[PDB]
Amino acid sequence: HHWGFGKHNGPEHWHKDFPIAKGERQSPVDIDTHTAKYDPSLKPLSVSYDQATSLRILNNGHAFNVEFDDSQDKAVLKGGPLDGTYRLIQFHFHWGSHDGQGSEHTVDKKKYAAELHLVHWNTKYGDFGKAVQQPDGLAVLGIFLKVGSAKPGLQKVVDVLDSIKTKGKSADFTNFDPRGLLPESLDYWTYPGSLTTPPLLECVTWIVLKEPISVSSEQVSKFRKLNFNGEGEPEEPMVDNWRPAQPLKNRQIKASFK
Ligand SMILES: [Cl-]
Ligand SMILES: [Zn+2]
Repeated sequence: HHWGFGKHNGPEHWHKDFPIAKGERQSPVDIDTHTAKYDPSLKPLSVSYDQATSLRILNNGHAFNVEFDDSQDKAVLKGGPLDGTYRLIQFHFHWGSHDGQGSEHTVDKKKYAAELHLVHWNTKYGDFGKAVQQPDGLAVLGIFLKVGSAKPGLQKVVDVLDSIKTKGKSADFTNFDPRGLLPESLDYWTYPGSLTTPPLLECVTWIVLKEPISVSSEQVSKFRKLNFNGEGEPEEPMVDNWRPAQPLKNRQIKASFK
């Protein structure tokens, strides 16, 4: 595809192939903590990843995805703002060219070093491809990464990246437990939004955790050693694969806390 993260095909250009890029429910957004409103209707998140079955990790040319067997009916996100049950299909990250940027969501304009997205689809639509065509099709759990102590549960991910350095490379990645990527608190903000890469479909209930996970400088530096390009082609480090905050328009960000 033509789209990427370059000066001539990056986020500012996506609207030409995907006009929904200038839509009413685009993601990510800045979360203004002044105005985000606490909503007591909001239930605790239920994240059930004990039966989550990871399969493989793939460099797709703009990030790396860890893919799951989404036939596992117990590997589910539910509760919080959601009706029904959502199955984990993949996770990936967004990160920067340095520690001071990389997240897609911001909090009072603050950018984090990276952001993790755990992507789930609504079982009522049968599969992912059908779910993304519906406003309540996906639930994406977003988790900020900041630099400090190391996150032990991330280490298997960062250590495998050397073997998937270029576009198209993959590695077996079984027995990875995504519970090791979760912070202590499941306090969250939620709002209706979109995929943050093309096709940018407005099909996502976003659930963004308030508490970042801490990862070490070295862990996040390994992300930046990946390449956008395929093998044999001219080296281009995979960095700044984040879409900037988009207009909130007529949406309300709700907080599950305070
Ligand atoms: Cl490391
Ligand atoms: Zn993402």
